[PDB]
Amino acid sequence: QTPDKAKEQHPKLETYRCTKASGCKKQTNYIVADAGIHGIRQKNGAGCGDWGQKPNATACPDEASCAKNCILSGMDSNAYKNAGITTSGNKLRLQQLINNQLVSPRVYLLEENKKKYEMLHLTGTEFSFDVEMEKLPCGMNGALYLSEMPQDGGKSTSRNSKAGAYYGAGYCDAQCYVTPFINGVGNIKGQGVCCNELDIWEANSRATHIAPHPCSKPGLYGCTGDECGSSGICDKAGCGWNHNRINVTDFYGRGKQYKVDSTRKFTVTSQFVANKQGDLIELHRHYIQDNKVIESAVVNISGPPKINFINDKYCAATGANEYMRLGGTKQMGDAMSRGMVLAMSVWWSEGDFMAWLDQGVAGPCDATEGDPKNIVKVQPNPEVTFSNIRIGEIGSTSSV
Ligand SMILES: CCC(=O)OCC(O)(O)CCO[C@@H]1O[C@H](CO)[C@@H](O)[C@H](O)[C@H]1O
Ligand SMILES: *[C@@H]1O[C@H](CO)[C@@H](O)[C@H](O)[C@H]1NC(C)=O
Repeated sequence: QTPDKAKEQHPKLETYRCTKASGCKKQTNYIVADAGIHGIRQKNGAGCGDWGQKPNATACPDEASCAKNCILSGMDSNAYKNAGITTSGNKLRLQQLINNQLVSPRVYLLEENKKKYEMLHLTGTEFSFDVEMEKLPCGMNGALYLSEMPQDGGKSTSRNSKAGAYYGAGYCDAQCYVTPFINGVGNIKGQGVCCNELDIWEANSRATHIAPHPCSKPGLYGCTGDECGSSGICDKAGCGWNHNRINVTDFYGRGKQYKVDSTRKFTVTSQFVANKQGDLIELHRHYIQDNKVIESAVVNISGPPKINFINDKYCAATGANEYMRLGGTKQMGDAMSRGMVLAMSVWWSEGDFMAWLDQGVAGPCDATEGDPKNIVKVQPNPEVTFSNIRIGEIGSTSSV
């Protein structure tokens, strides 16, 4: 699409860079809503296409026409607020609903100059963040993850591509979903929009999940036919880590009965260990709450290696067959080393109700409480706050 001339006012977010030698130094970053949350429209008000499909055929018969007819609207600070997105010092608040309107934001982290996504190179390094989960019931997903999005939002791939990173274009993930726009241009051939994805955090107050999703094509790839499916170029399922699934059901939850109490603030630390050739070999996690380090628990079922972190062996032993076929942890690390965009979002699901996150072997939610119509009766205004984001050397981003 073509951005209009309204003033874009990206919420400021302070983040930190850390070294064992000198501590953590503050720096200024900016937050951007997804291109589609800005509002993409024809001049008569019709949309330029729904999620899951090619762009409207009459506004977008080809790429040049799509860019002419599909206008993206600038977002001022009120627009951000009404989109459920606000910041304060090092905090980012994401709200699911504003005045009974579903807003379910998804945002990206911008460098200080605002023209580029702050690309993160996490293989060999550590990432820490604090989070407040109290207001997310069964069926919700408050998410922190990375995707291998183009830093410029797709601008250099086409003279028709105008939005860039300034307007939040170029989103991709390992689900290879068909979106109306791709690389800031109309998705004329209806290709699935793919890229390597690192799900650091996917959660509600009842269950948490971690999942690397490697893909066999580097950067953002437009898939067709069998490329987009279950035997395709991307690992849809991911290689998952959920305490409930490895039978440690008292690790994470609401209240004093859990080692990590989801009703009060806590720190999440992720360490991406590499070997001497610079390949990622394992993903670790620990927590800090009330000033005390809390270690992740060992696998408590038979089969998988008795460890508390992710590696290829664990993934093969827990059935992550597409993950191993597509290159496994190494392939994940290769995308992490090239650089990836940080994304933060809040959402729910009308189909499966997020059952894979928090039902049956994944957690304590029944079959229907996580339906959006029941979610709002447990918590009228589901929201999540991510803050204090610190990146850098292993051992330097958090501590007691
Ligand atoms: C490699 C990273 C990867 O695949 O990450 C992506 C995900 O795992 O979070 C998959 C879900 O993403 C969520 O999908 C729904 C549509 O289903 C959106 O409305 C939310 O904004 C979005 O964050
Ligand atoms: C596609 O755009 C055309 C033209 O403006 C409009 O007539 C049509 O109704 C649109 N389709 C949808 C589903 O909005």
